[PDB]
Amino acid sequence: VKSFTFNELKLATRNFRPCVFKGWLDESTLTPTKPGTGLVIAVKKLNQEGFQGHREWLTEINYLGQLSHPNLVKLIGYCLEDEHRLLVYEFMQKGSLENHLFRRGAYFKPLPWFLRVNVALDAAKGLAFLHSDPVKVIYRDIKASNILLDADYNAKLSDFGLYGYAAPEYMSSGHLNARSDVYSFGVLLLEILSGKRALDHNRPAKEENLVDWARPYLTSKRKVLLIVDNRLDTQYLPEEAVRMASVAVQCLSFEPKSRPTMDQVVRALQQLQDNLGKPS
Repeated sequence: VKSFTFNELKLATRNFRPCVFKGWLDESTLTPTKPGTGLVIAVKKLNQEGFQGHREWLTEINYLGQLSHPNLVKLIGYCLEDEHRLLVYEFMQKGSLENHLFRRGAYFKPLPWFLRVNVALDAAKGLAFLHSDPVKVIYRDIKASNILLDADYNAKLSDFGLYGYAAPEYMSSGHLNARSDVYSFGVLLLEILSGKRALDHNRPAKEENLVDWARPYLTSKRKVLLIVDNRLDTQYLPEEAVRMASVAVQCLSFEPKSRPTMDQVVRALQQLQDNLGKPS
């Protein structure tokens, strides 16, 4: 993980031009280049939270630098100067998953079925890596806003430190662990399958929550198919949507110990991805 001067990122990002700032670097030297050339970076401004000291922050940055994974946004560098604290990630060209699922359409086209399966699988692989034994990290913020897409539709978990998807044990007792992440992942799966936001106030009462709106439909295959995004018509085999809904429902089990691990959902979604398009 490289260290940058405030001036280096000052040059790279067109004078910190306006959600955080877009920059450019020469890929070999990691030095500022002219805009539109070389590696595109994203620089994030970080305020000091909890009075964290320089040494603690640098240590956290050090551990984050060890968490390289194809489904986590790559940390390129950082900056620590005159109280300045900046982070340098790879720029994700296609933004967050939100912009590719919801969005007042008519002239907008969301992700097709194959890329929805692939994106779900990618997020699952990142989260499973964070839950793995040599990592032991709880993401806490599994949300469609934090699934970023690159220029080839590769999905990665947004940057993370060391509402709408809340697990039951979190609402009740503030609990937060890997199983909580699993429940939130189930909510995300419902979002991907239906194309509807997890929490919508412009929805009838007792249905403003996506899990609650979907609960009576998650009772049979025929009713499961009723919540599939209608913009996905003819693209999927019914058993594929039923499979994704099944994984989501098992992730959404009320008792945390009934929810599968992220490795297991990775296996399931990987089978779904591997057999996509054919009856198999």
